[PDB]
Amino acid sequence: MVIGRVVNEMEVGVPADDIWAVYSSPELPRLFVQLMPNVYKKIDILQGDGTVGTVLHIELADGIPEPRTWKEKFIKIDHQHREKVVRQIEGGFLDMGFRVFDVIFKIIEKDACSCIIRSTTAFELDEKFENNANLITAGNLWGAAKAISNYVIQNKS
Amino acid sequence: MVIGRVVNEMEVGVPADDIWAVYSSPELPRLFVQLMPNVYKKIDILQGDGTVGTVLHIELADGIPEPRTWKEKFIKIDHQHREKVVRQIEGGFLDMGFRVFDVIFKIIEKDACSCIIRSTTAFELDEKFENNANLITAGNLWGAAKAISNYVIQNK
Repeated sequence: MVIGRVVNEMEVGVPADDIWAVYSSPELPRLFVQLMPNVYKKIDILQGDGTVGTVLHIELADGIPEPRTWKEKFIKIDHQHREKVVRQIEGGFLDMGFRVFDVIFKIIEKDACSCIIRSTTAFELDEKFENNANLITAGNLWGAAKAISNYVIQNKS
Repeated sequence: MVIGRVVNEMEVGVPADDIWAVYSSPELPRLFVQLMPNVYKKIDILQGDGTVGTVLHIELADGIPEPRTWKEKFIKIDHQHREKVVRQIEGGFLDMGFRVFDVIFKIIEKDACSCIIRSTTAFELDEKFENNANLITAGNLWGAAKAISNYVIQNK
């Protein structure tokens, strides 16, 4: 099997708690559609109150390369460590040879007034489909870090 | 800056020493061209004997996306930890907003007869070129892992 991860890190000049408050917020499914229309077309909440166990249905914008639709589940929201794990559970990359497809957001304290958004995409991929690993790029989830940090910064202004 | 890395891991049923012996070998530049001509068209040794400080000039095969040419340098060959670090020093991704562009091969012993090839591509990228992060994909260097593992396995 192909075991793989991509990671990017964004430094943000606000405290970690202020960024984690939004990444962990159950309102995030709405903010993705609201703030990133070129990425997220429609997100439905299928089950749950926004805490662990919540299931979403994702539809990406027209013309974005496949996969554009899937169901995902919030499987970890660790407030201690400011780490959120979201796992695809139906469709999406699971129909393209991936046996596991996780996205992990970790908000790292840099100092009292700045933090790092670490966005990890981690997967296990059938070797018969190894070329699909090239669909996963080091820029994955950077746009979301940019949109969420911008939302927090400008609202403080 | 964009701080970023991609990593893939291949399990291989031979001892770590046998895989590290080839990844760390100064013959590796020749094996890349010999075994993967669809990727590496030409690799010249510009300076050095294969140890730390050795500089190579890479030309990728036609049809591979830009950037196709660069110079790189072996900046670490850690035999104790089985880790090799190769840094681009001219051209390559340095012409596309990347300020640091490293490739790291680490051979991880699992048990006496099996290991993991961990191939990491790690970079720092200017945010004016932040979209160029999408040029770096999770499959990077997987083909080299296939070629070297096969070379070691079949030769045993």
